[PDB]
Amino acid sequence: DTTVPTFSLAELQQGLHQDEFRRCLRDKGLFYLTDCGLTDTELKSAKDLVIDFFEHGSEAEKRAVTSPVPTMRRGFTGLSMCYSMGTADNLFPSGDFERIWTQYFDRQYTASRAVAREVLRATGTEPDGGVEAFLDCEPLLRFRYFAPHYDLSMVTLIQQTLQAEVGGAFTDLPYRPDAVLVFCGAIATLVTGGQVKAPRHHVATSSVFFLRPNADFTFSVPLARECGFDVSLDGETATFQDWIGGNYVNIRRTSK
Amino acid sequence: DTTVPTFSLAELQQGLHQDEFRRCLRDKGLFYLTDCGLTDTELKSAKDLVIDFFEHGSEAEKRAVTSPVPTMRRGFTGLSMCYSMGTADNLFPSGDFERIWTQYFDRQYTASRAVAREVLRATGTEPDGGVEAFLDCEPLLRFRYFAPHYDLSMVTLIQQTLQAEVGGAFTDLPYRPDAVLVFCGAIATLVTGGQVKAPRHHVATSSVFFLRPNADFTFSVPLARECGFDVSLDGETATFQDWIGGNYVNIRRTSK
Amino acid sequence: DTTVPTFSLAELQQGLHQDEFRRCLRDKGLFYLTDCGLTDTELKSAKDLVIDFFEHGSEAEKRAVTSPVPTMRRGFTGLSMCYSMGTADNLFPSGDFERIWTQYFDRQYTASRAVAREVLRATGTEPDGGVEAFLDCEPLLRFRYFAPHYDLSMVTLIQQTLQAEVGGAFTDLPYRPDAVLVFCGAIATLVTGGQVKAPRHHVATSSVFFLRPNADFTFSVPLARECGFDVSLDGETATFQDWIGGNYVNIRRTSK
Ligand SMILES: CC1=C(C(=O)O)N2C(=O)[C@@H](NC(=O)CCC[C@@H](N)C(=O)O)[C@H]2SC1
Ligand SMILES: CC1=C(C(=O)O)N2C(=O)[C@@H](NC(=O)CCC[C@@H](N)C(=O)O)[C@H]2SC1
Ligand SMILES: CC1=C(C(=O)O)N2C(=O)[C@@H](NC(=O)CCC[C@@H](N)C(=O)O)[C@H]2SC1
Ligand SMILES: [Fe+2]
Ligand SMILES: [Fe+2]
Ligand SMILES: [Fe+2]
Repeated sequence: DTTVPTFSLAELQQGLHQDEFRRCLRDKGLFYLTDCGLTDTELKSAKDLVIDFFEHGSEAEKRAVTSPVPTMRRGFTGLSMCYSMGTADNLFPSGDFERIWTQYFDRQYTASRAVAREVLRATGTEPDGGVEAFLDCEPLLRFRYFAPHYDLSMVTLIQQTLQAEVGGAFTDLPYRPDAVLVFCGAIATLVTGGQVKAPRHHVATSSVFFLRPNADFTFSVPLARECGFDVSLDGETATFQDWIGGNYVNIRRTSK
Repeated sequence: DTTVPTFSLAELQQGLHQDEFRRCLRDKGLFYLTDCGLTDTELKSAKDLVIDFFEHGSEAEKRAVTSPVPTMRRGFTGLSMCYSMGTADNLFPSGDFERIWTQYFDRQYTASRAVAREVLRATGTEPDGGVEAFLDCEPLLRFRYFAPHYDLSMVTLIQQTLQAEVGGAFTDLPYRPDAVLVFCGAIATLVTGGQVKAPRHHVATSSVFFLRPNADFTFSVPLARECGFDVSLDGETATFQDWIGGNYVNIRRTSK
Repeated sequence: DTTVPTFSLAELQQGLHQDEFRRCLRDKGLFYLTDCGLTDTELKSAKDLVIDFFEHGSEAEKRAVTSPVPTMRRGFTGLSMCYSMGTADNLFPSGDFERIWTQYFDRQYTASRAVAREVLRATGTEPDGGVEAFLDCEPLLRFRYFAPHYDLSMVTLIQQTLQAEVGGAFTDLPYRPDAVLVFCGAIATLVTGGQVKAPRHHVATSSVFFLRPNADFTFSVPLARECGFDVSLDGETATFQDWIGGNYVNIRRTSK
């Protein structure tokens, strides 16, 4: 009914709880994940450090880590405030920032890839071009400081020190110790041929890690149509780029 | 001034009221349509049946007709609730559902094509690739249960058991017996070289049938620019896909 | 800190105040501009004339200058009301309208190109395909009569008879005599490799002139990524069209 399991990554990789995992994937498309290299500690360390910067970083040094266009892709954004990162072109205040945040990013990127790898394994999915080339992709990490959507990611990881639709009701998703919250996104549904649900969710700090596909991730157009994707795509295969266009879009509303 | 005519499809096909029809097309881009194979009865039959499902369908069987991504393209969506259909990949609770709804869909798809065929005939329009290949397209039917936009369809049919702009005022569009409401959309304007208005409208159950072009519907870029389309398209011809991108977009707001 | 300079175009072209201009570009991305062929008078003349049309133009003649799709690209739109223009396919009530407005448009298009030419010169930027082919582009003028965004233009010129972010605070931008307000847009940032800021701004009549790139404006994908553009573009170069798609988009919000 409206419950959300915890899975241990380690157990999934050993091949335990495979029916339960497949059933969670198909019916809910969200779960908590443990034993994935993330603690709860390290969050603290990255959090306090960037929070000090938000609170006590000088306006002059905020400038040095602000992109010239206000996209929230890298560095600082003031609207509430955000700090964003990916695998390259980062903007680090540094001294020690780069160290703590490169580590926090990398562990989340490892955890995201390894859980996506298990989603693919559990569903018998081989992406066009292979699993590895699919998962060596374009992640985006956003950390922010102070309307229902689904994600266009493969998975999205959300760390806590939030509500989602489960079984037809929007439910709260409280903290579970040393567990991260995983939302499957629309690329999971797409890549698996419909075996994975992309749940709606929304709010009511935050750390959100999107495991986003490469521009050239390629999929079958008829199979996309079958899963519920309302594609306007001529011909039999397409890319991520063809579908979403030339700028990443991270989330989507159900049409009004 | 601010009146909306009824046309009989049958009369338009006989070549009656052709100046009146052309003038409605160009100045208003909306009308009621009779004698098009739709009753008022059959609405009831599809309505009551899906409404029973909305009201009394079990959460477990709603799951079997819910797409894994919440696009409202096929099957059930809960936000108020929706049931969607097209020509293929449907999700039917069935027993008799599939029968009543396949019929309700088909008659609306027939009525939409036949009225679009008369829009094209009245305006002297031959789409690139022919009329038939244009009208053998990608319709979408949405039925829902409990801000002004124009439609990006060829026509949109709306059945009643609503306000639009006519002559510079937003007016009510009450029911007329055994008539369906037709809104011309932006593909009508585009395909006809500007001979058809795409009116703005909005709300204040619902059945909406969008007659949407194929991804490969091809048109002239300079002629599009002339009709008011603010295209960013290099070269002399383009497709629907090139214009709108790789996911259908059904409605649009005037830029804020 | 939070001040906005006036530059004289004439002085910039003579090579004066070049460090100050570069520093304004990089840190603020907005300024007032004088000595650019715009007065304050001519505004009046175009304003009063179109305002008379808004107030006293007959509904029948508003129809003759209304596009069949309500895009606000050319002619009249009623929502408050708008009058739009570009280099071709205009809709003029005329008698003398076309004269006053063709002049008001042309002087703004001259001023926009000449200031963009100085942005490019100041930053040592040679666009792929040359400066001239870049600036011979697709401008759009909107004049209207009675949420923070950045512009996707090269520059946007705004005439006054408004708030923006400067140094981390949203500030008012009062009138300065015989000066026009210039906002640099995201194409300035993109084309210059990040040397120009695209500031956020918003409201709280209006004349807005967008100097928009051609569909085929071509840029480097890795350099775009470096400047903060969250592109989903395979391969090493791309066009405006590839990035934004097949319909112009003039403004953008920072992701929510
Ligand atoms: C007839 C009509 C009405 C109406 O309210 O009556 N409008 C509605 O209620 C709308 N029908 C829809 O579901 C619009 C959502 C499509 C949107 N997700 C997109 O992809 O662009 C419009 S479409 C035409
Ligand atoms: C100068 C300025 C202002 C302003 O309010 O002053 N902002 C405005 O009022 C805006 N001008 C517009 O018409 C924006 C709508 C474009 C939008 N439909 C899209 O396609 O993306 C902006 S553009 C720059
Ligand atoms: C986990 C989660 C949450 C959440 O609130 O917790 N939602 C958020 O707060 C969202 N994270 C974002 O920054 C969304 C903005 C992306 C948007 N500009 C676009 O390009 O499409 C979502 S993404 C998943
Ligand atoms: Fe989300
Ligand atoms: Fe509509
Ligand atoms: Fe703007």
